[PDB]
Amino acid sequence: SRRWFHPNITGVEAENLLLTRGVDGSFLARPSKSNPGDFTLSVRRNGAVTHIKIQNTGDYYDLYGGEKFATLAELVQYYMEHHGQLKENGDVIELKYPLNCADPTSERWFHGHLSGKEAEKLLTEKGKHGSFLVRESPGDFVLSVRTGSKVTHVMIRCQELKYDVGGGERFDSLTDLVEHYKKNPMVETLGTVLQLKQPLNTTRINAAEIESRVRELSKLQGFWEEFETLQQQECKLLYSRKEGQRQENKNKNRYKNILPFDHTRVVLHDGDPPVSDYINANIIMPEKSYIATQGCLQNTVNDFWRMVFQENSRVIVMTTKEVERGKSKCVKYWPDEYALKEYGVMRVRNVKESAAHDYTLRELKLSKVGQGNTERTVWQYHFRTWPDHGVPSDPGGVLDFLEEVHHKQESIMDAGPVVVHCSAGIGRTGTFIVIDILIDIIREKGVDCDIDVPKTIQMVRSQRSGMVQTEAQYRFIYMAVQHYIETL
Ligand SMILES: COc1cccc(-c2nnc3n(Cc4ccc(C(=O)N5CCC[C@H]5C(=O)O)cc4Cl)c(=O)c4ccccc4n23)c1O
Repeated sequence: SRRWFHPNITGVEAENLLLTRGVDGSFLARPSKSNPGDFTLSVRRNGAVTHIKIQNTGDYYDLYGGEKFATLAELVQYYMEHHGQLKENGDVIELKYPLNCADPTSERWFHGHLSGKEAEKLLTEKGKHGSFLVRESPGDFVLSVRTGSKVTHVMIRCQELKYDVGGGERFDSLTDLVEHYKKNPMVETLGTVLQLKQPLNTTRINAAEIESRVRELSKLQGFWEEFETLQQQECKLLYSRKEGQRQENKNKNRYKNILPFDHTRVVLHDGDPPVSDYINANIIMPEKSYIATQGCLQNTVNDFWRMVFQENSRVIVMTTKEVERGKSKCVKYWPDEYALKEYGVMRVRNVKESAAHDYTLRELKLSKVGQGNTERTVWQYHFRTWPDHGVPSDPGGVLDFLEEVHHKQESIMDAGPVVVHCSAGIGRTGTFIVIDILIDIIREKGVDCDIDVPKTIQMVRSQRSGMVQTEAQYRFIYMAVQHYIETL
């Protein structure tokens, strides 16, 4: 589980939680209050609490004295499985016991302040057999289910810090109660089974009414509460990343612990006749395809081109500068303008470069060496103006770029997936892919369609780890879709 994350606690509350209710090896994670956008990993080690900083400017989670990761669940799973890796002075910190949160705020089914009539309305319009929710009653709670068709309300009593349905077991949290009756459903006298199948959808909005949702999420924030509910669903996305762990593939990853899922990785068949099949790249299939990948390493430039050629990709979206903050984000994998270069068995020519305000377009020609008939044009769209930290203050530039990328891809008959990359290939990459997926819904289906932003992100996140990194990018995605519909 992801119960070790406590969204609404202070460093003091965290210290007292570990020192009174935990042991040596106990830990929890929490958002930082001192600098929002950041996280803190509080660990109990020899009767004392250590608070460790986790940073995310949009590319990955960067734990002080540790490594860079795609999700907090990936970070926690790693350090709990691989010991001696986390260090203070250099003292080996061990994560042994997650100290669980009882706060139901980040749960999909928790609604807090809500009326039984409004809960009945939502379950009537947006609900199906098994749809349920938990809301505040006088210090008590209410479980409202849909069965068909009807709505049943079950009182949840709060007696001396424990929860019950009026008999049987007394739970230490609403989640323990909810989970219990999910596995062991309450049966009504006349045989009705109160099936807790799925939480009620609170995120799907009609495209045309996005402005109303943006306003509502901008009220004390709602964006933060919505994002942290999506974040909580990331414990379901811990798929294997075994291939990316192989000795032979270690130097093929830009970040040691940010790996591609095995079930979606782009497998390379070109094959020089040992382990010629790996690239830190994943296929992104909506519900037009993409490949989400990292910025090239000097040793992966060749694999990059074997992939572009294999997949029949005709468009590349680069969302980083080669160098940001004095650090190399992506090596130059393309030739200089008018030059011709050989990258292993692959040959590329930079025919022409066009510089627009927010980006450069490079017309590339790709072919396999010794076969002239294999030649195809690859359009490289390189976004140059993304801030080193955070998101652009206005989404127009990104929307204009994405519009051009869209129409180029659309004009090319039988073009393979769109290649999208930044540094790690999870934050800016995930942001551009998600904006593009949602704005494609409003392209085909028009302003009258239904859009569900965290449903889309979760779907993309099961395909590559940590796709869309921060709450800032998440807000940017809302702001981008809203600007598209406004200019429609
Ligand atoms: C259906 O579920 C799944 C089924 C099968 C595999 C996985 C799976 N895939 N990745 C991981 N990781 C990430 C990871 C692991 C190792 C290294 C690594 O470099 N190695 C290798 C040499 C030294 C060692 C080391 O660094 O100590 C780096 C990373 Cl990021 C974990 O932690 C992990 C921990 C508990 C269980 C599965 C894990 N799991 C899985 O999720």
